[PDB]
Amino acid sequence: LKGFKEFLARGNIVDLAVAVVIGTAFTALVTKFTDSIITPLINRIGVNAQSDVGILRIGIGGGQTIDLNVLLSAAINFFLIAFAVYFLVVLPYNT
Amino acid sequence: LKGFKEFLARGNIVDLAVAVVIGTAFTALVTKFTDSIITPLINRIGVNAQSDVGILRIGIGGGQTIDLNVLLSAAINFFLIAFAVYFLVVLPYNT
Amino acid sequence: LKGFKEFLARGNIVDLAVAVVIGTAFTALVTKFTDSIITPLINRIGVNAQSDVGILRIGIGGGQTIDLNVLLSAAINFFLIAFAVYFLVVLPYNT
Amino acid sequence: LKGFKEFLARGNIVDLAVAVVIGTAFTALVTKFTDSIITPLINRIGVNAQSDVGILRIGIGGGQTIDLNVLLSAAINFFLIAFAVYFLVVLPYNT
Amino acid sequence: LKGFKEFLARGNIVDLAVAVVIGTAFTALVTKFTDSIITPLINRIGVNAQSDVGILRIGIGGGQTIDLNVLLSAAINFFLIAFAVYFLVVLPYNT
Repeated sequence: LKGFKEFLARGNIVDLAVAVVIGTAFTALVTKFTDSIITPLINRIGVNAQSDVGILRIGIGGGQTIDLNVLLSAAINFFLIAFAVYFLVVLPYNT
Repeated sequence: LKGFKEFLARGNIVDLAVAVVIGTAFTALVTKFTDSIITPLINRIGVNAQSDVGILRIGIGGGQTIDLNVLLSAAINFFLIAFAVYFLVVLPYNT
Repeated sequence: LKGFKEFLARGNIVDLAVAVVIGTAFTALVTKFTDSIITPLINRIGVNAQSDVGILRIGIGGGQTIDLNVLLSAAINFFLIAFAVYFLVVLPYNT
Repeated sequence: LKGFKEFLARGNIVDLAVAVVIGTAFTALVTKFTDSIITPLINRIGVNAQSDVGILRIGIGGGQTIDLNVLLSAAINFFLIAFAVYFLVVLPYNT
Repeated sequence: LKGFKEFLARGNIVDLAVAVVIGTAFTALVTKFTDSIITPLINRIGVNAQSDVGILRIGIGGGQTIDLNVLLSAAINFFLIAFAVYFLVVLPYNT
């Protein structure tokens, strides 16, 4: 048990490994928040995806989509991350 | 060996590259748990996702889901990462 | 709320853990900017991927694709991340 | 070329970015080893996840699987990243 | 306007968050080159999916797979992450 446990507490490895444990975790509470709740409110939009033809010589030549409104949800991803975390850092810490 | 091994041991490229190797590995364990186990208990819930009528100008007109309960399985994703790391990594360090 | 929200703010666990909240959340606005808008414009290219005849022991032995231009949309992926990170973040900081 | 190739050698960007270039790169060799070689021996466990009768008010009424295979595979996702980083990076460094 | 683009620039976040921007985007370009130029050549090899038998008592029991050269589709990006970075980022820096 010595090799793994006692090397843990040193230096910046505990400041960081658990910190990218916070970067991926919280931004999933809040991204999967965007894209499950809101991106369907952004999938009711639909006006996008003006038809496109790409004739692949391997035979995919019916049509394609140039679909824009998930870019609209890509800001719903970033902003509400940057809203769910912007509230919690400013209130107890930034002051 | 010289170009790689010698410039292996330096600086933060270990405390910081290996530390985003603890981030993914521990949060590819516990997140892959959250949806292996809990989300289909939350997907047993199901009563979510009242339909969302989005008529694409490309021609998909059946229907869409404003699909909630994987959001509920994202709080399950942020919370239960923050407890499995609160005991293995925090209880023998913070104490 | 005490042991949690006040161990919140000490050291590099705020600067680093949310900089990867900014690592994933910022690029997702601009990566998905390049994949909903551009990669479909790069699906109009379509030329690349002359077939590959490759069998498996399961048995898939019809045809493969040796497909390039998403390499040519992965490059559009790295570049505009660099442009969008250079404008809102670096242009007010490099000054 | 001066704004790019002289702001790079400053501070910790080289030690920190190339690091998360190491972080994701290395576990991309190890987590996929987990899930390509082993996770499908873990789907050879087979008997997991007795059907989960979940009533959706919206249209799915046949069954739900809650597969513990991929949790036990996530245990193969965190244990096996630990060995690959301990042998190539730590044995000549911890010594 | 102010509190955003002026608290933006302080400390290491314009390093760190843009440095993990470097960790997200660079590995993605080299890995999709690895996934699009190369997967074809690698799915021509067919080392993957050696037939296996895993009895789901929940009803997938026809034939299974144990993917071996998806391990071989992964080594190609980890090393090429370590090869594409060495020419663009390292050779004018290590000098």
